[PDB]
Amino acid sequence: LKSKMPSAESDRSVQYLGDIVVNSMVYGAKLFRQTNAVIINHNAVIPAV
Amino acid sequence: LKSKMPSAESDRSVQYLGDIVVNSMVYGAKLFRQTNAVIINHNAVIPAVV
Repeated sequence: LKSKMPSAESDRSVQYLGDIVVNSMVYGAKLFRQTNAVIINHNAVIPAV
Repeated sequence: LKSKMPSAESDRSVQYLGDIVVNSMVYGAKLFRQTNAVIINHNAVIPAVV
């Protein structure tokens, strides 16, 4: 769920004499359908061809 | 003494990603003439009428 695309806001810090830039995003991830995904657990052994 | 009526100033804080608004007022109060005021101390009863 996308509430805010990654965007840049810049401001001036006179007391530090610089530009402060903040890139922000607002989102939420969840499982939509509990039937469309399967996960398989295996090992990292590479068999010999 | 009415030095400054309430006025509001706004600013943007990028560290906290927000808007800061401050409303301020400047004044002073004193008793001018020590003879022009009287205070009456009564109670909060509604008198029995009729």
